[PDB]
Amino acid sequence: GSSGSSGSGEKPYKCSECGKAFHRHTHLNEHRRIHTGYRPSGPSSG
Ligand SMILES: [Zn+2]
Repeated sequence: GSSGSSGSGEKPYKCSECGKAFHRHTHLNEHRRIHTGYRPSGPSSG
C-alpha cells in the first residue's frame, strides 16, 4: 500500500483548483481571483 499521512494538522481552507493552502480564508479568496480568469477586456466594449 501507500505510506505517509505523518503529522496530523492541515489548514482548514484549501484551494481545489491548483493545490494551494492557507490559514486565513481571506488570503485563499484573494488567490482564487487568479483562478477566476481575471481579464481586463470583457464580452463587450464600452
Ligand atoms: Zn489555486
